[PDB]
Amino acid sequence: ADVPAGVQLADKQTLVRNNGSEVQSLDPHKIEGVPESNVSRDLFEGLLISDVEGHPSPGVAEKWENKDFKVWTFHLRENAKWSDGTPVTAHDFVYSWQRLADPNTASPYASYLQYGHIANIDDIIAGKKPATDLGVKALDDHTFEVTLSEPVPYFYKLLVHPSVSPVPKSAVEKFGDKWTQPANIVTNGAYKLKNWVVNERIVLERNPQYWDNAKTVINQVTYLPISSEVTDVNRYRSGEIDMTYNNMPIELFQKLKKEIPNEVRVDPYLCTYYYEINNQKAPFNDVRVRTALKLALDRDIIVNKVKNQGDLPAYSYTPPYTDGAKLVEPEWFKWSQQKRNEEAKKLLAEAGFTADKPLTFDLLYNTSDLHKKLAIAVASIWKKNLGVNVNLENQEWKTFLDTRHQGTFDVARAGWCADYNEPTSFLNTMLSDSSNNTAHYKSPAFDKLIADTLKVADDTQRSELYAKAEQQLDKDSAIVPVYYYVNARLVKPWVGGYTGKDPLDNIYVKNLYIIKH
Repeated sequence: ADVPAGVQLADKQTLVRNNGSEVQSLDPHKIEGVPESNVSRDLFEGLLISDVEGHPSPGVAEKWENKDFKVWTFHLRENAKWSDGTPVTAHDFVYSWQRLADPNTASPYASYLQYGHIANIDDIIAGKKPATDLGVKALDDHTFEVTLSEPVPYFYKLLVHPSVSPVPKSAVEKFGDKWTQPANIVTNGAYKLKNWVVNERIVLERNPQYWDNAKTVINQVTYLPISSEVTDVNRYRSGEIDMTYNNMPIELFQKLKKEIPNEVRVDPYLCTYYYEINNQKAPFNDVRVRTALKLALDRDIIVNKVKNQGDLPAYSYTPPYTDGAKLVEPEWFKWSQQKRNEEAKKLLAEAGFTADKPLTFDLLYNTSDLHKKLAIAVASIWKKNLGVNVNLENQEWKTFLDTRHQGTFDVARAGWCADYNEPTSFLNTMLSDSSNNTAHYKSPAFDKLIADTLKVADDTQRSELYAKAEQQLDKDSAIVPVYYYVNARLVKPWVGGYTGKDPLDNIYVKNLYIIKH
Protein backbone atom coordinates (compact mmCIF):
# COMPACT_ATOMS: atom_id res chain seq x y z
CA ALA A 1 0.00 0.00 0.00
CA ASP A 2 1.15 3.56 -0.71
CA VAL A 3 -0.48 5.62 2.08
CA PRO A 4 -0.80 9.28 1.03
CA ALA A 5 1.11 11.85 3.08
CA GLY A 6 -1.12 13.20 5.87
CA VAL A 7 -3.70 10.43 5.99
CA GLN A 8 -4.13 9.10 9.51
CA LEU A 9 -4.36 5.30 9.73
CA ALA A 10 -6.79 3.51 12.02
CA ASP A 11 -5.11 1.61 14.86
CA LYS A 12 -6.75 -1.66 13.81
CA GLN A 13 -5.94 -2.56 10.21
CA THR A 14 -8.54 -5.19 9.42
CA LEU A 15 -10.82 -5.57 6.44
CA VAL A 16 -14.01 -7.51 5.74
CA ARG A 17 -14.92 -8.17 2.09
CA ASN A 18 -17.94 -10.05 0.81
CA ASN A 19 -16.87 -12.53 -1.88
CA GLY A 20 -20.15 -13.64 -3.46
CA SER A 21 -20.04 -17.35 -2.66
CA GLU A 22 -18.02 -20.19 -1.17
CA VAL A 23 -14.90 -20.66 -3.30
CA GLN A 24 -14.37 -23.74 -5.42
CA SER A 25 -10.91 -24.28 -3.93
CA LEU A 26 -7.77 -22.44 -2.82
CA ASP A 27 -5.54 -24.43 -5.22
CA PRO A 28 -4.50 -22.12 -8.08
CA HIS A 29 -4.73 -24.97 -10.63
CA LYS A 30 -8.31 -25.95 -9.71
CA ILE A 31 -9.96 -22.51 -9.71
CA GLU A 32 -11.70 -20.61 -12.45
CA GLY A 33 -13.87 -17.88 -10.99
CA VAL A 34 -13.88 -14.34 -9.62
CA PRO A 35 -14.49 -15.30 -5.98
CA GLU A 36 -11.67 -17.83 -6.22
CA SER A 37 -9.31 -15.34 -7.86
CA ASN A 38 -10.06 -12.65 -5.27
CA VAL A 39 -8.65 -14.86 -2.54
CA SER A 40 -5.89 -16.29 -4.77
CA ARG A 41 -4.31 -12.88 -5.39
CA ASP A 42 -3.77 -12.36 -1.65
CA LEU A 43 -2.14 -15.78 -1.21
CA PHE A 44 -0.21 -16.72 -4.36
CA GLU A 45 1.99 -14.39 -6.39
CA GLY A 46 3.01 -15.09 -9.98
CA LEU A 47 5.72 -13.58 -12.20
CA LEU A 48 3.84 -10.31 -12.61
CA ILE A 49 0.97 -8.73 -10.66
CA SER A 50 -1.38 -5.83 -11.50
CA ASP A 51 -0.55 -2.48 -9.90
CA VAL A 52 -3.39 -0.50 -8.25
CA GLU A 53 -4.68 0.69 -11.65
CA GLY A 54 -4.42 -2.68 -13.40
CA HIS A 55 -1.13 -2.37 -15.28
CA PRO A 56 1.00 -5.52 -15.48
CA SER A 57 3.90 -4.93 -13.04
CA PRO A 58 6.70 -6.84 -11.31
CA GLY A 59 5.54 -9.70 -9.07
CA VAL A 60 8.11 -12.43 -8.24
CA ALA A 61 9.91 -11.37 -11.44
CA GLU A 62 11.60 -7.98 -10.92
CA LYS A 63 12.48 -7.66 -14.60
CA TRP A 64 12.07 -9.55 -17.87
CA GLU A 65 13.05 -9.51 -21.53
CA ASN A 66 11.86 -11.21 -24.69
CA LYS A 67 13.49 -12.41 -27.88
CA ASP A 68 11.17 -12.11 -30.92
CA PHE A 69 8.13 -12.36 -28.56
CA LYS A 70 8.95 -16.11 -28.42
CA VAL A 71 11.54 -16.60 -25.67
CA TRP A 72 10.70 -14.74 -22.45
CA THR A 73 13.24 -14.52 -19.64
CA PHE A 74 12.13 -13.59 -16.14
CA HIS A 75 14.62 -12.43 -13.54
CA LEU A 76 13.22 -13.37 -10.12
CA ARG A 77 13.90 -11.14 -7.13
CA GLU A 78 16.36 -12.70 -4.68
CA ASN A 79 14.23 -12.11 -1.55
CA ALA A 80 10.97 -13.68 -2.79
CA LYS A 81 9.99 -16.24 -0.15
CA TRP A 82 7.17 -18.59 0.81
CA SER A 83 5.39 -18.28 4.18
CA ASP A 84 7.63 -20.94 5.73
CA GLY A 85 10.67 -18.78 4.92
CA THR A 86 11.94 -20.89 2.00
CA PRO A 87 12.92 -19.10 -1.19
CA VAL A 88 10.62 -18.80 -4.17
CA THR A 89 12.70 -20.05 -7.09
CA ALA A 90 12.41 -20.58 -10.82
CA HIS A 91 12.13 -24.32 -10.04
CA ASP A 92 8.83 -23.56 -8.29
CA PHE A 93 7.51 -22.03 -11.54
CA VAL A 94 8.75 -24.98 -13.63
CA TYR A 95 7.02 -27.47 -11.33
CA SER A 96 3.90 -25.31 -11.19
CA TRP A 97 3.39 -24.74 -14.92
CA GLN A 98 4.08 -28.44 -15.52
CA ARG A 99 1.38 -29.31 -12.94
CA LEU A 100 -1.07 -26.98 -14.68
CA ALA A 101 -0.37 -28.66 -18.05
CA ASP A 102 -0.47 -32.24 -16.79
CA PRO A 103 -3.75 -33.98 -17.63
CA ASN A 104 -3.73 -35.80 -14.26
CA THR A 105 -4.31 -32.41 -12.59
CA ALA A 106 -7.40 -31.92 -14.79
CA SER A 107 -7.11 -28.13 -14.45
CA PRO A 108 -10.06 -26.20 -15.88
CA TYR A 109 -7.35 -23.69 -16.89
CA ALA A 110 -5.00 -26.17 -18.58
CA SER A 111 -5.79 -24.29 -21.83
CA TYR A 112 -4.29 -21.07 -20.40
CA LEU A 113 -0.94 -22.54 -21.54
CA GLN A 114 -2.43 -22.92 -25.03
CA TYR A 115 -3.56 -19.28 -24.95
CA GLY A 116 0.05 -18.25 -24.32
CA HIS A 117 1.34 -20.91 -26.77
CA ILE A 118 3.99 -22.39 -24.47
CA ALA A 119 5.92 -24.98 -26.47
CA ASN A 120 4.62 -28.56 -26.48
CA ILE A 121 1.38 -27.76 -24.61
CA ASP A 122 -0.98 -29.44 -27.12
CA ASP A 123 0.90 -32.74 -26.95
CA ILE A 124 1.04 -32.62 -23.16
CA ILE A 125 -2.73 -32.02 -22.84
CA ALA A 126 -3.29 -34.89 -25.30
CA GLY A 127 -1.03 -37.26 -23.27
CA LYS A 128 1.47 -37.66 -26.12
CA LYS A 129 4.33 -36.02 -24.17
CA PRO A 130 4.87 -35.93 -20.41
CA ALA A 131 4.46 -32.60 -18.64
CA THR A 132 8.26 -32.32 -18.27
CA ASP A 133 8.45 -31.56 -22.00
CA LEU A 134 6.72 -28.20 -21.44
CA GLY A 135 8.63 -25.20 -22.83
CA VAL A 136 9.74 -23.77 -19.48
CA LYS A 137 13.04 -24.03 -17.68
CA ALA A 138 14.88 -22.66 -14.69
CA LEU A 139 18.23 -21.34 -15.99
CA ASP A 140 19.20 -20.92 -12.33
CA ASP A 141 17.34 -20.47 -9.03
CA HIS A 142 16.37 -16.90 -9.97
CA THR A 143 15.82 -17.12 -13.73
CA PHE A 144 12.74 -18.64 -15.40
CA GLU A 145 12.75 -18.98 -19.19
CA VAL A 146 9.57 -19.57 -21.21
CA THR A 147 9.64 -20.72 -24.84
CA LEU A 148 6.59 -20.19 -27.03
CA SER A 149 5.78 -21.88 -30.34
CA GLU A 150 4.97 -18.56 -32.06
CA PRO A 151 5.40 -14.84 -31.31
CA VAL A 152 2.93 -13.54 -28.71
CA PRO A 153 3.53 -9.79 -28.15
CA TYR A 154 1.03 -9.63 -25.29
CA PHE A 155 2.32 -12.78 -23.57
CA TYR A 156 3.40 -11.03 -20.36
CA LYS A 157 -0.14 -9.61 -19.80
CA LEU A 158 -1.31 -13.20 -19.24
CA LEU A 159 0.96 -13.74 -16.22
CA VAL A 160 -1.14 -11.98 -13.56
CA HIS A 161 -3.72 -14.86 -13.58
CA PRO A 162 -3.94 -17.38 -10.73
CA SER A 163 -3.41 -20.44 -12.96
CA VAL A 164 0.22 -19.39 -13.55
CA SER A 165 0.98 -18.64 -9.87
CA PRO A 166 3.37 -21.02 -8.11
CA VAL A 167 2.21 -23.82 -5.83
CA PRO A 168 4.46 -25.43 -3.18
CA LYS A 169 5.57 -28.85 -4.41
CA SER A 170 6.39 -30.31 -0.98
CA ALA A 171 2.95 -29.47 0.45
CA VAL A 172 1.22 -30.69 -2.69
CA GLU A 173 3.10 -33.98 -2.72
CA LYS A 174 2.76 -34.63 1.00
CA PHE A 175 -0.90 -33.71 1.59
CA GLY A 176 -2.53 -34.17 -1.82
CA ASP A 177 -5.97 -32.53 -1.91
CA LYS A 178 -5.59 -31.32 1.70
CA TRP A 179 -2.49 -29.21 0.95
CA THR A 180 -4.65 -26.03 1.10
CA GLN A 181 -5.93 -26.60 4.67
CA PRO A 182 -4.58 -24.02 7.13
CA ALA A 183 -2.27 -26.45 8.91
CA ASN A 184 -0.66 -27.55 5.64
CA ILE A 185 -0.77 -24.66 3.20
CA VAL A 186 2.26 -22.62 2.19
CA THR A 187 1.82 -19.28 0.42
CA ASN A 188 3.97 -16.64 -1.31
CA GLY A 189 1.64 -13.64 -1.59
CA ALA A 190 1.19 -10.84 0.96
CA TYR A 191 -1.14 -13.01 3.11
CA LYS A 192 -1.24 -16.48 4.69
CA LEU A 193 -4.32 -18.58 5.41
CA LYS A 194 -5.44 -18.32 9.03
CA ASN A 195 -8.93 -19.88 8.97
CA TRP A 196 -11.24 -21.50 6.41
CA VAL A 197 -14.77 -22.38 7.55
CA VAL A 198 -16.88 -23.52 4.63
CA ASN A 199 -19.99 -21.37 4.17
CA GLU A 200 -18.92 -18.94 6.93
CA ARG A 201 -15.60 -17.23 6.36
CA ILE A 202 -12.06 -17.29 5.05
CA VAL A 203 -9.60 -15.32 7.23
CA LEU A 204 -6.15 -14.33 5.91
CA GLU A 205 -3.34 -12.77 7.96
CA ARG A 206 -0.26 -10.87 6.87
CA ASN A 207 2.60 -12.98 5.59
CA PRO A 208 5.75 -11.55 7.18
CA GLN A 209 7.96 -13.45 4.70
CA TYR A 210 6.40 -11.67 1.70
CA TRP A 211 9.16 -9.73 -0.04
CA ASP A 212 7.16 -6.48 -0.02
CA ASN A 213 5.80 -7.02 3.52
CA ALA A 214 7.07 -3.61 4.74
CA LYS A 215 4.51 -1.95 2.44
CA THR A 216 1.57 -4.16 3.49
CA VAL A 217 -0.83 -2.30 5.80
CA ILE A 218 -3.88 -4.53 6.40
CA ASN A 219 -3.04 -7.19 9.00
CA GLN A 220 -6.08 -9.39 8.48
CA VAL A 221 -8.76 -9.65 5.82
CA THR A 222 -11.87 -11.82 6.01
CA TYR A 223 -13.67 -13.02 2.86
CA LEU A 224 -17.38 -13.92 3.32
CA PRO A 225 -19.47 -16.22 1.08
CA ILE A 226 -22.74 -14.29 0.94
CA SER A 227 -24.65 -14.93 -2.27
CA SER A 228 -27.59 -12.65 -1.45
CA GLU A 229 -26.66 -9.18 -2.77
CA VAL A 230 -29.37 -7.73 -0.49
CA THR A 231 -27.78 -9.39 2.56
CA ASP A 232 -24.33 -8.19 1.51
CA VAL A 233 -25.62 -4.62 1.32
CA ASN A 234 -27.43 -5.01 4.65
CA ARG A 235 -24.24 -6.26 6.39
CA TYR A 236 -22.20 -3.51 4.79
CA ARG A 237 -24.62 -0.85 6.08
CA SER A 238 -24.82 -2.44 9.56
CA GLY A 239 -21.03 -2.00 9.77
CA GLU A 240 -19.91 -5.62 9.43
CA ILE A 241 -18.71 -5.42 5.82
CA ASP A 242 -16.22 -2.87 4.52
CA MET A 243 -16.40 -3.81 0.83
CA THR A 244 -19.41 -5.56 -0.75
CA TYR A 245 -18.98 -8.07 -3.54
CA ASN A 246 -19.54 -6.49 -6.96
CA ASN A 247 -23.02 -7.84 -7.69
CA MET A 248 -25.65 -5.22 -6.63
CA PRO A 249 -29.26 -5.98 -5.69
CA ILE A 250 -32.11 -4.72 -7.88
CA GLU A 251 -34.10 -4.21 -4.68
CA LEU A 252 -31.88 -1.53 -3.15
CA PHE A 253 -29.56 -0.05 -5.79
CA GLN A 254 -31.57 3.01 -6.88
CA LYS A 255 -31.99 4.01 -3.22
CA LEU A 256 -28.28 3.46 -2.44
CA LYS A 257 -27.16 5.86 -5.14
CA LYS A 258 -29.27 8.61 -3.61
CA GLU A 259 -28.52 7.61 -0.02
CA ILE A 260 -24.74 7.06 -0.04
CA PRO A 261 -23.44 8.30 -3.41
CA ASN A 262 -19.81 8.60 -2.26
CA GLU A 263 -19.77 4.88 -1.31
CA VAL A 264 -21.30 3.52 -4.55
CA ARG A 265 -18.32 2.88 -6.83
CA VAL A 266 -19.24 2.25 -10.48
CA ASP A 267 -16.40 1.73 -13.00
CA PRO A 268 -15.75 0.06 -16.35
CA TYR A 269 -15.37 -3.70 -16.17
CA LEU A 270 -14.36 -6.16 -18.92
CA CYS A 271 -17.06 -8.76 -18.29
CA THR A 272 -20.08 -9.81 -20.36
CA TYR A 273 -23.34 -11.18 -18.96
CA TYR A 274 -24.95 -13.70 -21.33
CA TYR A 275 -27.06 -16.84 -21.41
CA GLU A 276 -24.70 -19.74 -22.20
CA ILE A 277 -26.49 -22.25 -24.44
CA ASN A 278 -25.39 -25.88 -24.28
CA ASN A 279 -24.56 -26.17 -27.99
CA GLN A 280 -24.11 -29.95 -28.03
CA LYS A 281 -27.57 -30.85 -26.75
CA ALA A 282 -30.77 -31.05 -28.78
CA PRO A 283 -32.62 -28.97 -29.42
CA PHE A 284 -29.95 -26.34 -28.75
CA ASN A 285 -27.74 -27.86 -31.45
CA ASP A 286 -30.14 -26.28 -33.97
CA VAL A 287 -29.02 -22.75 -34.90
CA ARG A 288 -32.63 -21.70 -35.50
CA VAL A 289 -33.40 -22.41 -31.85
CA ARG A 290 -30.32 -20.54 -30.59
CA THR A 291 -30.99 -17.58 -32.88
CA ALA A 292 -34.60 -17.31 -31.70
CA LEU A 293 -33.64 -17.15 -28.03
CA LYS A 294 -30.92 -14.60 -28.84
CA LEU A 295 -33.22 -12.27 -30.76
CA ALA A 296 -36.37 -12.55 -28.64
CA LEU A 297 -34.63 -11.43 -25.44
CA ASP A 298 -35.26 -7.68 -25.04
CA ARG A 299 -32.00 -6.12 -23.85
CA ASP A 300 -33.47 -2.64 -23.40
CA ILE A 301 -36.07 -4.01 -20.96
CA ILE A 302 -33.45 -5.97 -19.02
CA VAL A 303 -30.73 -3.34 -18.98
CA ASN A 304 -32.61 -0.07 -18.69
CA LYS A 305 -35.86 -1.16 -17.08
CA VAL A 306 -35.33 -4.20 -14.86
CA LYS A 307 -31.70 -3.68 -13.72
CA ASN A 308 -30.77 -0.09 -14.59
CA GLN A 309 -27.32 0.01 -12.96
CA GLY A 310 -25.37 1.47 -15.89
CA ASP A 311 -24.77 -1.69 -17.94
CA LEU A 312 -24.80 -1.54 -21.73
CA PRO A 313 -26.90 -3.83 -23.94
CA ALA A 314 -24.67 -6.48 -25.53
CA TYR A 315 -24.36 -7.84 -29.03
CA SER A 316 -21.08 -9.73 -28.68
CA TYR A 317 -19.07 -11.93 -26.30
CA THR A 318 -15.90 -9.83 -26.17
CA PRO A 319 -16.74 -6.44 -24.58
CA PRO A 320 -16.24 -3.77 -27.25
CA TYR A 321 -14.01 -1.68 -24.98
CA THR A 322 -11.46 -4.48 -24.56
CA ASP A 323 -7.98 -3.25 -25.60
CA GLY A 324 -7.76 -4.41 -29.23
CA ALA A 325 -11.48 -4.82 -29.89
CA LYS A 326 -12.91 -3.08 -32.97
CA LEU A 327 -16.19 -4.91 -33.26
CA VAL A 328 -18.88 -4.69 -35.91
CA GLU A 329 -22.37 -4.27 -34.42
CA PRO A 330 -24.63 -6.79 -36.18
CA GLU A 331 -27.70 -5.59 -38.08
CA TRP A 332 -30.12 -7.47 -35.79
CA PHE A 333 -29.02 -5.22 -32.92
CA LYS A 334 -30.30 -2.10 -34.75
CA TRP A 335 -33.73 -3.58 -35.50
CA SER A 336 -36.81 -2.97 -33.42
CA GLN A 337 -37.60 -5.60 -30.79
CA GLN A 338 -40.82 -6.30 -32.74
CA LYS A 339 -38.80 -7.21 -35.85
CA ARG A 340 -36.48 -9.34 -33.69
CA ASN A 341 -39.51 -11.14 -32.19
CA GLU A 342 -41.02 -11.90 -35.61
CA GLU A 343 -37.72 -13.35 -36.85
CA ALA A 344 -37.46 -15.40 -33.63
CA LYS A 345 -41.01 -16.74 -33.80
CA LYS A 346 -40.54 -17.57 -37.51
CA LEU A 347 -37.36 -19.52 -36.72
CA LEU A 348 -38.99 -21.62 -33.98
CA ALA A 349 -41.97 -22.37 -36.24
CA GLU A 350 -39.46 -23.49 -38.89
CA ALA A 351 -37.70 -25.66 -36.29
CA GLY A 352 -40.99 -27.54 -35.63
CA PHE A 353 -42.30 -25.89 -32.47
CA THR A 354 -45.99 -25.06 -32.13
CA ALA A 355 -48.45 -23.80 -29.50
CA ASP A 356 -49.40 -27.44 -28.82
CA LYS A 357 -45.77 -28.64 -28.67
CA PRO A 358 -43.80 -25.65 -27.42
CA LEU A 359 -40.15 -25.29 -26.59
CA THR A 360 -39.68 -25.86 -22.86
CA PHE A 361 -36.28 -25.93 -21.17
CA ASP A 362 -34.33 -25.11 -18.03
CA LEU A 363 -32.65 -21.83 -17.11
CA LEU A 364 -29.92 -22.60 -14.60
CA TYR A 365 -28.39 -19.86 -12.46
CA ASN A 366 -26.23 -19.62 -9.35
CA THR A 367 -28.12 -18.70 -6.15
CA SER A 368 -28.41 -14.94 -6.16
CA ASP A 369 -30.96 -12.17 -5.74
CA LEU A 370 -29.73 -10.43 -8.91
CA HIS A 371 -29.55 -13.54 -11.10
CA LYS A 372 -32.97 -14.78 -9.95
CA LYS A 373 -34.63 -11.43 -10.68
CA LEU A 374 -32.92 -11.35 -14.10
CA ALA A 375 -33.90 -14.95 -14.88
CA ILE A 376 -37.52 -14.27 -13.90
CA ALA A 377 -37.61 -11.26 -16.23
CA VAL A 378 -35.96 -13.22 -19.06
CA ALA A 379 -38.43 -16.11 -18.62
CA SER A 380 -41.31 -13.62 -18.80
CA ILE A 381 -39.86 -11.89 -21.87
CA TRP A 382 -39.23 -15.18 -23.67
CA LYS A 383 -42.74 -16.40 -22.78
CA LYS A 384 -44.46 -13.23 -24.03
CA ASN A 385 -42.24 -12.56 -27.06
CA LEU A 386 -41.61 -16.11 -28.28
CA GLY A 387 -44.02 -18.54 -26.59
CA VAL A 388 -41.27 -20.51 -24.84
CA ASN A 389 -41.58 -21.91 -21.33
CA VAL A 390 -38.62 -22.00 -18.95
CA ASN A 391 -38.09 -23.83 -15.68
CA LEU A 392 -35.77 -21.79 -13.47
CA GLU A 393 -33.24 -23.71 -11.33
CA ASN A 394 -30.75 -22.34 -8.80
CA GLN A 395 -27.54 -24.12 -7.76
CA GLU A 396 -24.80 -23.02 -5.36
CA TRP A 397 -21.74 -21.52 -7.12
CA LYS A 398 -19.34 -24.48 -6.94
CA THR A 399 -22.03 -26.91 -8.09
CA PHE A 400 -23.26 -24.55 -10.81
CA LEU A 401 -19.81 -24.34 -12.44
CA ASP A 402 -19.45 -28.14 -12.25
CA THR A 403 -22.85 -28.58 -13.95
CA ARG A 404 -21.81 -26.34 -16.85
CA HIS A 405 -18.60 -28.34 -17.31
CA GLN A 406 -20.60 -31.59 -17.28
CA GLY A 407 -22.95 -30.31 -19.95
CA THR A 408 -25.83 -31.38 -17.65
CA PHE A 409 -27.86 -28.42 -18.85
CA ASP A 410 -29.93 -26.51 -21.37
CA VAL A 411 -29.26 -22.79 -20.87
CA ALA A 412 -27.32 -21.19 -18.02
CA ARG A 413 -26.83 -17.64 -16.77
CA ALA A 414 -23.19 -16.68 -17.37
CA GLY A 415 -20.57 -14.00 -16.99
CA TRP A 416 -17.03 -14.13 -18.32
CA CYS A 417 -14.52 -11.53 -17.10
CA ALA A 418 -11.19 -10.98 -18.84
CA ASP A 419 -8.05 -12.60 -17.43
CA TYR A 420 -5.86 -10.25 -19.52
CA ASN A 421 -6.92 -7.16 -21.49
CA GLU A 422 -6.87 -8.42 -25.09
CA PRO A 423 -9.73 -9.98 -27.10
CA THR A 424 -8.31 -13.52 -27.03
CA SER A 425 -8.91 -13.57 -23.26
CA PHE A 426 -12.54 -13.99 -24.30
CA LEU A 427 -12.25 -15.56 -27.77
CA ASN A 428 -9.91 -18.39 -26.81
CA THR A 429 -12.61 -19.76 -24.50
CA MET A 430 -14.77 -20.59 -27.55
CA LEU A 431 -12.04 -22.68 -29.26
CA SER A 432 -13.22 -26.27 -29.86
CA ASP A 433 -10.68 -27.77 -27.49
CA SER A 434 -10.59 -25.04 -24.82
CA SER A 435 -10.81 -26.30 -21.24
CA ASN A 436 -12.91 -23.17 -20.57
CA ASN A 437 -15.51 -23.94 -23.27
CA THR A 438 -18.67 -24.63 -21.29
CA ALA A 439 -20.83 -23.43 -24.19
CA HIS A 440 -19.62 -26.74 -25.75
CA TYR A 441 -19.33 -24.87 -29.06
CA LYS A 442 -17.13 -26.38 -31.75
CA SER A 443 -16.58 -24.41 -34.94
CA PRO A 444 -13.65 -25.17 -37.25
CA ALA A 445 -14.31 -21.81 -38.92
CA PHE A 446 -14.09 -19.95 -35.61
CA ASP A 447 -10.96 -21.91 -34.63
CA LYS A 448 -9.18 -21.03 -37.88
CA LEU A 449 -9.98 -17.31 -37.49
CA ILE A 450 -8.27 -17.29 -34.09
CA ALA A 451 -5.26 -19.42 -35.13
CA ASP A 452 -4.63 -16.89 -37.93
CA THR A 453 -4.32 -13.99 -35.43
CA LEU A 454 -0.76 -14.91 -34.34
CA LYS A 455 0.27 -15.70 -37.94
CA VAL A 456 0.15 -12.02 -38.85
CA ALA A 457 2.52 -9.55 -37.14
CA ASP A 458 0.01 -6.75 -37.58
CA ASP A 459 -2.49 -5.34 -35.06
CA THR A 460 -5.02 -4.18 -37.67
CA GLN A 461 -5.20 -7.61 -39.31
CA ARG A 462 -5.37 -9.05 -35.80
CA SER A 463 -8.29 -6.75 -34.84
CA GLU A 464 -10.16 -7.50 -38.08
CA LEU A 465 -9.84 -11.23 -37.40
CA TYR A 466 -11.20 -10.81 -33.88
CA ALA A 467 -14.12 -8.87 -35.36
CA LYS A 468 -14.67 -11.71 -37.84
CA ALA A 469 -14.43 -14.26 -35.04
CA GLU A 470 -17.21 -12.42 -33.18
CA GLN A 471 -19.21 -12.37 -36.41
CA GLN A 472 -18.83 -16.19 -36.72
CA LEU A 473 -19.92 -16.63 -33.10
CA ASP A 474 -22.97 -14.40 -33.65
CA LYS A 475 -23.81 -16.11 -36.93
CA ASP A 476 -23.92 -19.45 -35.08
CA SER A 477 -25.63 -17.87 -32.06
CA ALA A 478 -23.36 -19.79 -29.72
CA ILE A 479 -24.58 -17.57 -26.85
CA VAL A 480 -27.25 -15.01 -25.93
CA PRO A 481 -25.40 -11.77 -25.14
CA VAL A 482 -27.27 -9.68 -22.58
CA TYR A 483 -25.19 -6.78 -21.27
CA TYR A 484 -21.64 -5.60 -20.71
CA TYR A 485 -21.14 -5.28 -16.98
CA VAL A 486 -20.20 -2.24 -15.00
CA ASN A 487 -18.21 -2.88 -11.81
CA ALA A 488 -20.59 -1.63 -9.11
CA ARG A 489 -19.90 -2.17 -5.42
CA LEU A 490 -20.05 -0.36 -2.11
CA VAL A 491 -16.78 0.68 -0.41
CA LYS A 492 -16.63 2.35 3.03
CA PRO A 493 -15.19 5.88 3.08
CA TRP A 494 -12.34 4.67 5.31
CA VAL A 495 -11.11 2.03 2.84
CA GLY A 496 -8.20 3.65 1.03
CA GLY A 497 -6.32 2.36 -2.00
CA TYR A 498 -9.15 1.24 -4.27
CA THR A 499 -8.97 3.29 -7.46
CA GLY A 500 -11.60 1.50 -9.57
CA LYS A 501 -9.33 2.19 -12.60
CA ASP A 502 -8.52 -1.46 -13.32
CA PRO A 503 -11.03 -2.84 -15.81
CA LEU A 504 -10.06 -6.34 -14.66
CA ASP A 505 -10.68 -5.55 -10.96
CA ASN A 506 -7.51 -7.39 -9.88
CA ILE A 507 -7.53 -6.11 -6.29
CA TYR A 508 -4.73 -6.98 -3.88
CA VAL A 509 -5.49 -6.42 -0.17
CA LYS A 510 -1.80 -5.52 0.26
CA ASN A 511 -2.58 -2.22 -1.55
CA LEU A 512 -5.41 -1.10 0.74
CA TYR A 513 -5.42 0.68 4.09
CA ILE A 514 -7.91 1.66 6.78
CA ILE A 515 -8.24 5.41 7.37
CA LYS A 516 -8.83 6.45 10.98
CA HIS A 517 -12.52 6.83 11.67
